[PDB]
Amino acid sequence: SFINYSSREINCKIVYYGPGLCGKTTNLQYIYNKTAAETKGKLISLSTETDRTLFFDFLPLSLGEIRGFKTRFHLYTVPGQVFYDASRKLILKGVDGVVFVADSQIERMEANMESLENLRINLAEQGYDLNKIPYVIQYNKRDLPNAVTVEEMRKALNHRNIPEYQAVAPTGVGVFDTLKAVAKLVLTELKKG
Ligand SMILES: Nc1nc2c(ncn2[C@@H]2O[C@H](COP(=O)(O)OP(=O)(O)OP(O)(O)=S)[C@@H](O)[C@H]2O)c(=O)[nH]1
Ligand SMILES: [Mg+2]
Repeated sequence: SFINYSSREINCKIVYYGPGLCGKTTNLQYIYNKTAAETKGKLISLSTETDRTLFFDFLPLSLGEIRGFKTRFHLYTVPGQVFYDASRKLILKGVDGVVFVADSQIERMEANMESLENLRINLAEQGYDLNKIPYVIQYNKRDLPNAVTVEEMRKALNHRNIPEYQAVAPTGVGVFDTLKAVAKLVLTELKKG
């Protein structure tokens, strides 16, 4: 987080992580579409001249408040396909909370596990610890006939029983619940230290 004690402004960063095509961008699109105009900024895509179609997303929002400050949450996604580790590492810098978006399709379980381990490693490689940071897991794509059962998703991907939400990101199932859960965890940490 960045706290400016003179201007009384706090900026928090939430990163949506997970394997290729798992639903990260779709989460932010639904959040943008369904949030009141007065509490959201603009959802934008970003890429660079070096790889102009390697897109990730940025969306600023007003969620909860810390008394005596203006607090804004900046939501980011990452490029989840395996090759793009360097991009994921750039985006994770300064993260305050993480949402791991798992693709419930059975064919994508290995990719879910690879991406979750990559999250843990990348957090360690910038001095963070996944076990301590505000962190919520989303089991997305619950609508698909090849989705793994929720119990099996939990046993495979949520060994520490952190908060978990079923989702269908394009229709909004679970999307705001996931966001509000991680944002509350981040705010609680701000109020602590
Ligand atoms: N059936 C179904 N399709 C979904 C769901 N969530 C996302 N999708 C679809 O999956 C595809 C990829 O979603 P997207 O949100 O773009 O992935 P991403 O995680 O951002 O992917 P990347 O940028 O790391 S490669 C899209 O076609 C989107 O509509 C879901 O819950 N159910
Ligand atoms: Mg995307």
